[PDB]
Amino acid sequence: AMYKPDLLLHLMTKEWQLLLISVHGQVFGKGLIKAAMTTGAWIFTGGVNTGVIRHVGDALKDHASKGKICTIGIAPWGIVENQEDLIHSHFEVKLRRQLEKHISLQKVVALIVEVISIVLEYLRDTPPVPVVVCDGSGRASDILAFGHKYSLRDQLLVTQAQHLFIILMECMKKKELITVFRMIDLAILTALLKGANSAPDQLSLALAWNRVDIARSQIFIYGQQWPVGSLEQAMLDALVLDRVDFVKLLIENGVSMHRFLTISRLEELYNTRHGPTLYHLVRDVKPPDYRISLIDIGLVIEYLMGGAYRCNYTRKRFRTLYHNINHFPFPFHELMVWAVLMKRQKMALFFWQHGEEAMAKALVACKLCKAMAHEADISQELNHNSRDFGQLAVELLDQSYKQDEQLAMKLLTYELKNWSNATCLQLAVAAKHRDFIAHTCSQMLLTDMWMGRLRMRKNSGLKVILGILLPPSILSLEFKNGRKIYEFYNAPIVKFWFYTLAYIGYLMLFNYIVLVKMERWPSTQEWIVISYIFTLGIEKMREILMSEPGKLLQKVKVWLQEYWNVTDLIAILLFSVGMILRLQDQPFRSDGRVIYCVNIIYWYIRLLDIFGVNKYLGPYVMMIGKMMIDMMYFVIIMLVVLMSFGVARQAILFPNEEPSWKLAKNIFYMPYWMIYGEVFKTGAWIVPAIMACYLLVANILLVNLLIAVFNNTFFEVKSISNQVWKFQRYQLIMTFHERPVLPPPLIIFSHMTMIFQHDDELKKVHDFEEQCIEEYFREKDDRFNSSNDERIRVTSERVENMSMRLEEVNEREHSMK
Ligand SMILES: CC(=O)[C@H]1CC[C@H]2[C@@H]3CC=C4C[C@@H](OS(=O)(=O)O)CC[C@]4(C)[C@H]3CC[C@]12C
Ligand SMILES: Cc1cc(NC(=O)[C@H](c2ccccc2)N2CCCc3ccccc32)no1
Repeated sequence: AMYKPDLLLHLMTKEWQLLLISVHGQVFGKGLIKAAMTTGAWIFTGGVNTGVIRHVGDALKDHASKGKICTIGIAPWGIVENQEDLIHSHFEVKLRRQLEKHISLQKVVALIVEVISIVLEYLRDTPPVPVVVCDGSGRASDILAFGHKYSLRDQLLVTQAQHLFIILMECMKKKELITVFRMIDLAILTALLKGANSAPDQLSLALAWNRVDIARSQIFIYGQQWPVGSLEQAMLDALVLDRVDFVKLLIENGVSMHRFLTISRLEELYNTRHGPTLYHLVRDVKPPDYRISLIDIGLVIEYLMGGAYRCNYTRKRFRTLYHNINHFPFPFHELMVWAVLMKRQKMALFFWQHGEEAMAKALVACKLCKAMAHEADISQELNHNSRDFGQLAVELLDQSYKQDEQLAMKLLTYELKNWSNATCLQLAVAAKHRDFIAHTCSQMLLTDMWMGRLRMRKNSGLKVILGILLPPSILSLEFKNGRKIYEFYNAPIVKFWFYTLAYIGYLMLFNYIVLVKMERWPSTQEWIVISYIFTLGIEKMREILMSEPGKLLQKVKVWLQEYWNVTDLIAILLFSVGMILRLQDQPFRSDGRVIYCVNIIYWYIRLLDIFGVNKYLGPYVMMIGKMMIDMMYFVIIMLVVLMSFGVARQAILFPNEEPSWKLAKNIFYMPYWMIYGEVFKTGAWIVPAIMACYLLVANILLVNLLIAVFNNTFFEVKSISNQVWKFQRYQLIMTFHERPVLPPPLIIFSHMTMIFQHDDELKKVHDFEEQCIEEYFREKDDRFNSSNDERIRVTSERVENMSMRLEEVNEREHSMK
């Protein structure tokens, strides 16, 4: 601790380097310390520990160490027992007065503990006089009695009398100036507010305090001024600040967000740095302190969302309009987007508590959180923020299904003008939130879509196979379970079976072609295969062409994300090259045949991407994909172990040898029978036997290690494959549904046909969503309040208070008797 108003204050502050509080003289004391610590106002108290300071110090030792409030301790120098030591922290009266005046000057609280003349002089001098009432007897007690009474002279004489009467009259002259204290933080806040004495100034002081509960009492009053313009600035400051209860009070105070929302205000909010990766991300997507506008924010939003996405504000027309009402029809959407952008979670939760199309916003937030984490505390927010948003969306879906299955199904799928017309399912898939898709309602909708118009659900595979095999007879009956045949064909399941059968036929023809013979000119089967590939290429080019979003230049970039499509293109190119080489005479025909012979391997393996649909078949594919990398890593160990012994054995043998580029085969031969025979002057025979035995042991060791590795990996994969399988169904269904009805070799005519061809419900849905969210909040609150842990705490607190009251009442009963 460190030990002429201006000069004295400067000297005291220099050594210590530290409104106002001053004490002149358990729960209340603790509350006062908490208020002082929160405000940070230095407490002016006597420097002598004994007396009132002892009571002050008892509470100070309670929680001072547990901000280090710069309490001011002033005591006479002569009182110091040791002069050398004399020469609380930063350790006369006029100095305090002028220090208070200086503090008040910049854009003054006194507490009495057990004096009256000093209080009166301070009240007269300083414009404010908010003296804190003192329960202890003395001059403060007399002042409090005089203030309450506003008879008195006789009592004062019974308890000098003339001086007391004069002091009481002087206090009455400044009646209501002295702070009234009655059995603490709220009372202190009210006293400080009264001492400060414009409505915007009071609102700013309350916001600075941040005590929403205390601030409400001061702000809440009738016949207030509320000058125009102050409310907007206060709301802007509150939104910039992390305070939430203040914003809620503004909303309940009559402040309209729709009226508040404006382009300039939002731009200033976005470009502000007064708060807790937006800048770096914007710079990368897009210039220090560069003026950020809605256009750039929308552009970075679209960047983060992914390809084939759009934003209502993130569009060229919006940018042109901004460059050239000016009120967002749905301010909550933009506010929530910003709140999640700047990593403000509680405000995002509150905004989501009140909004239209909450489920869509929640899924977008989960997508944004994951994307931000991947692009980039980052691990912490990714695990919590994105997961929490997804869980909220799942809970909302579950509640809606309970309230109404049909309405939940309808809500799941409907165009959103705000979000570039993307349904909830598409957003969930983009976010890869398997939980949302795994829900019963989503699976039911996917099954209904997959079955198409036909309602059959028993022996579906056999029925589809029969319908494909026997159209004219099957279709008429299958329609119940003309137009019936057409709607049967248009169903995705029959398209899937049609494509599967066509692919099987193509495979059989390919096997028959390459496997037998070759001639100068290709046979009919090779022509059929070439037609297959040509039609498939036409289909791929058409699919890319219909992938219009992003224009022609930016359509291929998104379309290229899928690996299987790129592999298909590569295989098509290699097949075409091989076919071209085939018709180049015998010397080139023989060399080119092998290329498209090897090309068959890709087509046989492409069925794996289609074998993930089945419930019992996808786990095998997933396990293979997982174990590929494990085998890759195992190969290194296998080589390191085996090659050493192989090289040693080879070197021991063939002492005289020439390289001839033919040692790799010798080392890598690794024969079992030959080594075993080699196993069974003296040392030259012993050493090779030892080498052979070591190799033989190592082989089986590695084999068993591989077996164990595969078993463990398969178990780990199977623990999750069942849950994972459901996700791919939506992709498959939405893929086959869009595709035309004819097989790949026959869609050539399909393209010809294509060329030849060329609000109350919304209000009800909004009301249902509002009711669902309100019910969710009510249920959450009721369940939490009914928890045993909370009830036990409540009972314990009530018991303590009830017991204390009973004990006090016991003394009264004894006195009465
Ligand atoms: C681990 C091994 O044992 C391998 C790894 C690198 C291999 C070497 C690569 C370079 C050549 C050049 C060649 O000369 S030449 O006239 O035949 O071209 C002879 C063969 C030789 C010496 C190979 C011998 C086997 C290796 C040492
Ligand atoms: C089983 C199975 C295989 C399969 N193969 C196709 O459907 C189709 C195709 C057609 C002829 C030869 C090779 C492949 N192919 C691959 C995947 C889906 C698709 C989408 C647009 C254009 C082509 C295409 N479907 O189920």
